[PDB]
Amino acid sequence: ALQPRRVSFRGEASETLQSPGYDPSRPESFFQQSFQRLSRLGHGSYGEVFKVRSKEDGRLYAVKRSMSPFRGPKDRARKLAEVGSHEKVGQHPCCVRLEQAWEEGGILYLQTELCGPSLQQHCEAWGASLPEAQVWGYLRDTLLALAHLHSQGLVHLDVKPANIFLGPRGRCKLGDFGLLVELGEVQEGDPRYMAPELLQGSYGTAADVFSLGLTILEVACNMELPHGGEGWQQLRQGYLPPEFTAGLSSELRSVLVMMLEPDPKLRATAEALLALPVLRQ
Ligand SMILES: COc1ccnc2c(-c3ccc(F)c4n[nH]cc34)c(N)c(=O)[nH]c12
Repeated sequence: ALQPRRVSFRGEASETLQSPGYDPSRPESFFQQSFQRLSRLGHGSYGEVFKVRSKEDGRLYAVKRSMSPFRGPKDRARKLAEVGSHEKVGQHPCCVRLEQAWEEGGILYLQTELCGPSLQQHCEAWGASLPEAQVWGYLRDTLLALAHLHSQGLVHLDVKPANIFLGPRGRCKLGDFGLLVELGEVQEGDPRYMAPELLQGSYGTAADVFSLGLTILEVACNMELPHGGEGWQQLRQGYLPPEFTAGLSSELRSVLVMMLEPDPKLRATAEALLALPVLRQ
């Protein structure tokens, strides 16, 4: 019968192909044999994400698998690129850790640490504007991740609440590196969080800082970001939406204006922001 194949990457927790509980004679997949499923964390075009307990160590992980088998070599390399992107990011407390990746029957599996609810789910639960206290914590933690990615010439290109996951004691970790590219390949991002210079084909680390600014503006004001049209242009002229920017502290607005600077040459970097007095330790 079919058998899994480890998708090799520097920094994996186990260079062994399988766990002792896996019997290659059974018709069940390595996923079904080496993991007790628990619940579905999310689904979509990207596949499905399950909360699992390993039938090997009983530890809690999150496993993502692709929906359909590989369409071809380009489709396979596109899906496998997310594993390589995790390998380039490496280990950082503010980045979702990749444990191991493999493929079986054309399906790609990625086993990561189990994180908390996404920043999107957390806002849906509270159903209102997140208090500014929590907003600074998530902003600092995400800037820490971006500063780590950008220091290696990596640009995430998909910073949004659905890709930020809550950690213990109010922390969070940047995630979903399926669109990350290394400067020196690029896929369609979300237009709601798209930096304005990406339409001009200017890809750089500054694009992530803009996406995080809209991410903060979305969670702190409980507003829906437009996909296009006039509302999309207004969030990219340098100023803030006066309607929703009310109730925000002047300290937060000034940081937002810096991140939302239209010209990427003049836009602050992740390290520049983390050195501001409002983002102390
Ligand atoms: C609603 O919650 C989630 C939705 C989607 N995905 C996850 C998820 C995860 C799984 C597999 C990966 F390769 C990941 N990369 N970045 C994050 C990844 C987790 N770890 C996690 O806790 N919740 C997730």
